[PDB]
Amino acid sequence: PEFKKLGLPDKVLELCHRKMGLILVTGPTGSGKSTTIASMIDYINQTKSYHIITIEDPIEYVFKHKKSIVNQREVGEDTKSFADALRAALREDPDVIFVGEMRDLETVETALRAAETGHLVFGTLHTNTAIDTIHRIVDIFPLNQQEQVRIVLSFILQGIISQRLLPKIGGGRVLAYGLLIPNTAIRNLIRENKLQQVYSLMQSGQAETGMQTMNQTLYKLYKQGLITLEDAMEASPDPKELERMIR
Repeated sequence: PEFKKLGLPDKVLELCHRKMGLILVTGPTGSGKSTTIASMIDYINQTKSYHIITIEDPIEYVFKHKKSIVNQREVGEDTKSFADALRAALREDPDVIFVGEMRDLETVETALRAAETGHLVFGTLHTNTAIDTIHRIVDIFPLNQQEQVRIVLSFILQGIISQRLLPKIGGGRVLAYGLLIPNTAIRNLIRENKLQQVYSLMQSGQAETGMQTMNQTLYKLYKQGLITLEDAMEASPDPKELERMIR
């Protein structure tokens, strides 16, 4: 799918012009996150002549050979463990790597190093919120290593998209998303571990301006008659905040 059909705003695609660092796209089962990822990489494919390496449990979409060079590796027939395959792409030196899933410490740690030594890294997680995303990434590490991981993220995190697909009208289903594309202020707060204040700053990014909470995105979809009230409440990672909004 064309990134313009995604229902996501333009600044998410600017992320693909970043030269290194980590981009995360998350959400529950059948959240459409692979479809977002694939639309964003296929943009790259069409626009830049890069070397692109993919690592997917089953590959979920096959990429056309356009401007870029894309190697898509299924953990299993091609290789075996995400970790294994990741460190193998790493030495290969590509411009972009997509790591289908970081279930593991080893995968996650390799992803972080790739992102810091000159590569653009896409990954997916099943977390529901930009905030939970950060906690899953850090918390999987041993206590004594989390300050470390937290501040690496503060410098190398490029963006995280939390998605949900809702029913209704307009085009079919609609994409509901949360979005956190750190700026100097949230970088700092991640550093100090002020994740509560990071959220308050997402509430300020009006109709985007780099940041946008899920609850807001549900609110505007609802306010445009794009989903129903019940659907919105059902999908909110904090119904109390949306209900306060509605009033």
